Amino acid sequence: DEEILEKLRSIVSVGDPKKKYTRFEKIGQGASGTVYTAMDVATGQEVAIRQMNLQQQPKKELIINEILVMRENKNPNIVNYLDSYLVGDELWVVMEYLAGGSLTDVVTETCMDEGQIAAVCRECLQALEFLHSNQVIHRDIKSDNILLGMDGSVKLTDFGFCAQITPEQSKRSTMVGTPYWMAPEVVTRKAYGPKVDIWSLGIMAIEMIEGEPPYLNENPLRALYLIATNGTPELQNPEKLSAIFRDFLNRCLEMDVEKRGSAKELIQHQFLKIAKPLSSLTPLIAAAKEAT
Ligand SMILES: Nc1ncnc2c1ncn2[C@@H]1O[C@H](COP(=O)(O)OP(=O)(O)OP(=O)(O)O)[C@@H](O)[C@H]1O
Ligand SMILES: [Mg+2]
Ligand SMILES: [Mg+2]
Repeated sequence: DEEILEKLRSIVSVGDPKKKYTRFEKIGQGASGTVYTAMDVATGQEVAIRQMNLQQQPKKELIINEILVMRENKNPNIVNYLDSYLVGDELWVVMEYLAGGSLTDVVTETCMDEGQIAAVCRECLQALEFLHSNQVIHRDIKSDNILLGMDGSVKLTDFGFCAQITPEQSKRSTMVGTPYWMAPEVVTRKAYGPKVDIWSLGIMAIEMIEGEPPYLNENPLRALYLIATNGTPELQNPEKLSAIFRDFLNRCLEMDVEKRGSAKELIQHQFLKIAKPLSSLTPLIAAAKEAT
């Protein structure tokens, strides 16, 4: 851990961020550290700062991996990592603040139309194609990790579970996902590849249609058995959906990994071309924020 802390020291900016940020507002406090909203004293930019007590953190190497991945994989559809600091045992990670809450807020509080869903799926797919082409699998894709700007900007967060693969080693085994969003091969096979993120996107699309992933009310172990054996989840009112959307869903939620679309393939899908401007999400985001 002397080694790990020293590695962290080389990554972070020097000194105390306490001078550099003002008006901290706690917006989270659980497990992964404390998250605050705050203002960059210099720029006026509003930021989100996660604070972690390192001696409490079980697996520090994952946090190191998270920061390195964020630093070197900047993208308009990924929440911007701005800076980090280490003050004794206290690690600070500073992110851009997304004032629009999360996709979960939206899908639980409002009712998205197909044009709005196509826009969100597109932005998510842009992040995934980029990540997968840089040999990064996110592994925990879910509506909670999709953060929104008031302008309808869609951005991926939470790189604590990501895998850095190779063209040589395309496959991973570690169990890191969230059960309801997990692709079947995660539990039915010894290993899995980047297309687990595509399946998770499929389940998010279902969240946007129906308000929840399949099996949400089941215990996660029961759910996992259902995912593993039932395969392609069933829809409540399939006939209410456009043919193009249904096709898109089917490509994401193929049981046969080889048959499931890759990010690069799905980017070309015609469902995405019905996308409304991202700005159309603003009213839902505003309503969700209020209700929330
Ligand atoms: N960059 C950010 N901008 C705006 N809000 C954020 C940002 N990062 C995190 N949050 C919000 O702060 C809260 C705490 O986030 P946290 O890191 O605990 O993730 P989480 O979604 O709570 O995951 P967990 O299941 O680990 O609690 C969440 O409501 C999250 O949406
Ligand atoms: Mg999360
Ligand atoms: Mg998170």
